[PDB]
Amino acid sequence: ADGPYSGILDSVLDAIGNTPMVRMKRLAKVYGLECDLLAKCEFMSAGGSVKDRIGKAMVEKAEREGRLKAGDTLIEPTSGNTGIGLALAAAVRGYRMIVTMPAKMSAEKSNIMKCLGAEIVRTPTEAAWNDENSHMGVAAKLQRELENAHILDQYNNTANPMVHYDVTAEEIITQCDGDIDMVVIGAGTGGTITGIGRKIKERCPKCKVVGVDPKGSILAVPDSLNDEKRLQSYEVEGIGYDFVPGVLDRKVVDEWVKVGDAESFTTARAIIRNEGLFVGGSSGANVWGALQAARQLKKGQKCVVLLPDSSRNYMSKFISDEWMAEHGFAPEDGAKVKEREKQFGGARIRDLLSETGATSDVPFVTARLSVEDVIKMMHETKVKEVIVTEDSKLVGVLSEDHIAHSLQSGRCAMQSPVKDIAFKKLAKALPSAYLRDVAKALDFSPYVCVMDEECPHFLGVITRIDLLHWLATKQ
Amino acid sequence: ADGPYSGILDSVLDAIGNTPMVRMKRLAKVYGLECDLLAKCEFMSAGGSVKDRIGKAMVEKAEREGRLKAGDTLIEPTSGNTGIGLALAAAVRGYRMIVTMPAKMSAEKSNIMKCLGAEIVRTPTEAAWNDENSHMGVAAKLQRELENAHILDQYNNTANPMVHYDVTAEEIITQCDGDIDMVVIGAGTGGTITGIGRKIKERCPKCKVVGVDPKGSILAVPDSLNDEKRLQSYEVEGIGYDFVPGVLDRKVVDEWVKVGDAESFTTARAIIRNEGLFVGGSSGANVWGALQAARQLKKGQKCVVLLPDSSRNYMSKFISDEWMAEHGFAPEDGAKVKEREKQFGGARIRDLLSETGATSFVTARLSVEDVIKMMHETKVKEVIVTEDSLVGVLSEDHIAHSLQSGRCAMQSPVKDIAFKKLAKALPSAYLRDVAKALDFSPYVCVMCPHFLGVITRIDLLHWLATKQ
Ligand SMILES: C=C(NCc1c(COP(=O)(O)O)cnc(C)c1O)C(=O)O
Ligand SMILES: C=C(NCc1c(COP(=O)(O)O)cnc(C)c1O)C(=O)O
Repeated sequence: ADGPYSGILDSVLDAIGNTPMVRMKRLAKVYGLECDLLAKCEFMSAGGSVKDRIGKAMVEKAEREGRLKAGDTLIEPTSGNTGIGLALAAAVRGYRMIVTMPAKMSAEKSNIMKCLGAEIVRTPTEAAWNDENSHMGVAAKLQRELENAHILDQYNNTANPMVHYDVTAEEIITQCDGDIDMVVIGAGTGGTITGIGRKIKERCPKCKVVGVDPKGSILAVPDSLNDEKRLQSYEVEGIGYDFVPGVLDRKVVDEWVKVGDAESFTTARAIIRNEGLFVGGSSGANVWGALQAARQLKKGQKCVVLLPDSSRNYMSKFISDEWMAEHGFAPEDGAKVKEREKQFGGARIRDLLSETGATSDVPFVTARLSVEDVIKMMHETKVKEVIVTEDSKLVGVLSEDHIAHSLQSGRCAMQSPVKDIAFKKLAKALPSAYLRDVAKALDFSPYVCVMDEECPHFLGVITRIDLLHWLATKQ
Repeated sequence: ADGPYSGILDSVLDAIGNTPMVRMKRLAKVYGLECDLLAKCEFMSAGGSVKDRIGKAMVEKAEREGRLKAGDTLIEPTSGNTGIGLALAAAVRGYRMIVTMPAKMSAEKSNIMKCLGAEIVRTPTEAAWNDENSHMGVAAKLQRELENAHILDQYNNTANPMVHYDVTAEEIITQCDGDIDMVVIGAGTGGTITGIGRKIKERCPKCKVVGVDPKGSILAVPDSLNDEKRLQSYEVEGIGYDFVPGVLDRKVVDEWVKVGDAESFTTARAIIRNEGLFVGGSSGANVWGALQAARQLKKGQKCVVLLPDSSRNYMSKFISDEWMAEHGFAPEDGAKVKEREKQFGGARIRDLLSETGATSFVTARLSVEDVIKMMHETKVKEVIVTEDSLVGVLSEDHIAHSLQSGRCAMQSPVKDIAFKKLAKALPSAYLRDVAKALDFSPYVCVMCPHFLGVITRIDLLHWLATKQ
């Protein structure tokens, strides 16, 4: 039915949480996991992360104890999501926000927290927590140097674990109807894992609690697990630290799984591809840890894994295949890059032009020709498409269909220059280019022209239908 | 309580819809609107857009009539989301996806549907619908040339308006408790506006229905409203077309408001800043139309506006202030760019260096022993290591802490412990640009390599304290 949202909400803070739980049947079938892999889609909150909860939570406590008045300044060290939640809470309830986050974190978090009118100071990535230039040390410095400023310190604020203990874990319990055998949580500040594990062990002691920390962090026990990449920087954001946070109660968790960047990102992309959850990299790390931990489980029992934040915070970072290739990470078993490598192989556009047969030079027009002259030339030459010149780059292509339809639509005058009706989005290529790169370029441009700018002697235009015909010529 | 999600969900398709309605009290107070401006946060769906609904809906219909079997190919022209929704439905229920979208649409939509294993064909932006190179014409061509391919044709499929008439409008009715005075909807395919307006007028005929169309489309009535920028391309994606779709029943809507790109984007940024809803540009267009239409309303009555999709699809496009300045769009009334322009003004780093009095190098391969000796003998705290063909900065605090942390041996080269993220500046640069650059780099170094020092945000705050 409609219980939580059947009414009107006073602000966006009332729309955080209440995230649904989805069964990842397809992903489990892909990785061959017999038990039921449940996913807590915390990334569908208002701010798109679990930390939104704690943000609101801390503010509520700060307002319930009278320690916060309107117009004050709020300071918080964060990896980006807790800053987002506190920025939402401040923009709603009238507080000033200043965030301290390392330069390792994505630019989307910085831009969206700027959209909430929050000042953002970046800290060096390689800095240790003891340094005065760390996000926490710099936040303390800012609190010392600013009037009416406050740090809620999610690393030490009891609201962070207490609310995951109060509402989030209760949500997981009500959705799983009490039957939970394993729960896998990423280890960042440690509040989410501490709270949820404590509540579930209280209401279901048979449930195992597994924590995920990236190779480079020191949050796993024993220290034999951290020796892989001791204190080595990683690309995944949100989990792992060079110190044990005050809220992290490592005694509530049973197992620890170390996950690297490559596995985390490949599993996040597999999540997006097979399940359809627009989720972030830390969730890929958590899901890889869950897949490695619950392999010994059998059918019927449920292993619950949390997906902290959405792909929105890493839109340019790891959804783009170019950046995932720059870091040498396997995209996925079934992906478009691998599909195009398998289908096309070492085929170049020269092979396609030879198999079809160009043996021709497409017509040419000076890009300022009148529509009368270009229509006369097109009717006398019998060709359909034409390419307009440059004057100094290339302008584009034009077909008789657009000519007629724009002339009759009142958008192309007969005395108008041909540049006004040409297609302006194009991609330059060369006969030596492979089919995979031109296929990737077709993802962003409708046409692809060859050998632009010896001499500018283009051979033809290339679209996706040509690639489909080339695939049809094979078996 | 917990009614719709208190249980387990079989797939992501069960997470579409059920979006909450929020009262934009702060935005109304900013723009001086007396009535209650309610916002339907359809961007909070699983796929982050309203079109997800119709996507699922069409697939359900295609499966309810047996017209769809496993392994088939699905083709659909879309501005971006209806492709995302159908890609989700196909990846879940085992269908192949091929999308046709104009090059005008953002790259985030294409990348997100590529992550869903969907083929993406781009079409020219200026092409008309009758052209064979339009997304709809090219989709028809693909249907002709591909085996087992299907187009559900959201422009003509009755599922698109029928489901907004069945569940979405019923949702808004149940949350608003029937009392709705005005409904403001963007005009894209026109299915959502038709469905929602028809259902609400059936269950509340006194409610006025106003449609929002961008300056450039011809969907408004009368045609005197489209004459501003006739058939000229605009930057907002999702709303407006050069033809009336088959599902669009223009007779159900009363008013029409034309909105430009600048107003739409500035209002979307104002939505994000004042309310905290990560929404797209079409939502800004709809909200500007609502602010222009419901101005005559009074306290107590409610004007509901749809927020189609989230900022996720335009992260690089219009959330970035650089692109908003490249297109000459006013950022916002209260924004970080305007705040720094007001606080800093035309101040450059020369003025800060003169007011503070900073009168004022390592080859990046000296051993830690020698650098500690130099640091103790020179009494300075920070040092900057040079280049060989710039490497970064290093302080004694990080030196000591990395020595004790087991990461920096005394015989190790200093490059291993230096800070690698840096930003280059020059004394002529203003304070606003270095403040914007500090959003991405912790330090900022000036300018032969004869730099005088490093400047961070605390220095800018001290400079602001030295003024006023
Ligand atoms: C420490 C912070 N992030 C926690 C986090 C985590 C870890 O969640 P914890 O509540 O810290 O246990 C996992 N994934 C992402 C994307 C995260 O951002 C923060 O936002 O300040
Ligand atoms: C053409 C399309 N426009 C829908 C749309 C709309 C208009 O919603 P309609 O259901 O098309 O009436 C508003 N905002 C955005 C971001 C949209 O994508 C589409 O979704 O395929």
